[PDB]
Amino acid sequence: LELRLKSPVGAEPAVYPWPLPVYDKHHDAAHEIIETIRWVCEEIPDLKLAMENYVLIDYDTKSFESMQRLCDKYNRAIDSIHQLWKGNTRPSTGLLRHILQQVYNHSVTDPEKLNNYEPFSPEVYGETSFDLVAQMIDEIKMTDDDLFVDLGSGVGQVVLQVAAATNCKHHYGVEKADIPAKYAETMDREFRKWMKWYGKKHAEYTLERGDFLSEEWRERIANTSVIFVNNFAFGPEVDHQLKERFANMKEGGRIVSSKPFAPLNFRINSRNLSDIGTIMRVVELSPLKGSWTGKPVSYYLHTIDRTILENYFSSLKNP
Ligand SMILES: COc1ccnc2ccc(N(C)c3c(Cl)cccc3Cl)cc12
Repeated sequence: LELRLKSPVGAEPAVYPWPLPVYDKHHDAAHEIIETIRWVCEEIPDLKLAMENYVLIDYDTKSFESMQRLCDKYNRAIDSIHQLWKGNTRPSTGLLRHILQQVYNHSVTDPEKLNNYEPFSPEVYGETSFDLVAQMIDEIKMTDDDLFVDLGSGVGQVVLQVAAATNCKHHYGVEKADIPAKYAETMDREFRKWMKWYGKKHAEYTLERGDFLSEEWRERIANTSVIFVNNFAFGPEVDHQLKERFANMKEGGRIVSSKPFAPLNFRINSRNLSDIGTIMRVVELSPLKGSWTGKPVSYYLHTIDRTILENYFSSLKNP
């Protein structure tokens, strides 16, 4: 009692047991199967031609025979296409959203175990987070010279999105908490598997368990060109310690966060020379300022710039 979907690129088939798993009250593997077939048909026009027109309209998700017929119709169409071609790019944003949801659904089987009541829960990543990360990727424009680090990466969703979208040398996710770090290990395996199934390319990435405030992570942060950090719930000790880590970054180093690390209107004077604002520019980025119909949300871009401090010293010596 199982359903199989052949890979469009000839990777191992996707195998689902019957009864099909339920993800939540309105989401299940039956809808994941249908949407997977629709995405494959969308980015292979010959498949849309080969597949019989009625198959994706008349289905019963609660009938094994109906779900098996649908799966077999898609599989036969994949075979006809593999016969035609007989005689890896980055995923589109739409496909990437589907891949990340699918990776989460196969990985995080018990979402209760996360103990996350915040609007930044991994359970609701596809809601606003995905769109805001997509907006962030278009705004910061990373290259092969960049190293991306998500400090407090949860189950690794931001890392997986950024690695699928950009050409950074490497993407890192560091998570301290045991439950999301263990789930991140499954997210990693499922992501690599599904990306191979779709025939999609991603950059190199590593999801690791660790404390980003440790001695080891001090030099690592200093050598990072792009830091992503959801610092919304951080206490003053973690905030203070992080600012010390950032103070060792290179000129042009960037930090993307949910709360600014320095005031947006920082003005250097003799009484605030210790403040992180003396060595970084800070800008508020908002998709409502940047065709956005989502949440009225903002994020913050910090850029290491020691000329802020230099100009202050030059202005004292050269009035
Ligand atoms: C449900 O999502 C959100 C709700 C409210 N505000 C938000 C602020 C930022 C954000 N993201 C994805 C993010 C970015 Cl793009 C850069 C750095 C840090 C973060 Cl957490 C998500 C938000």
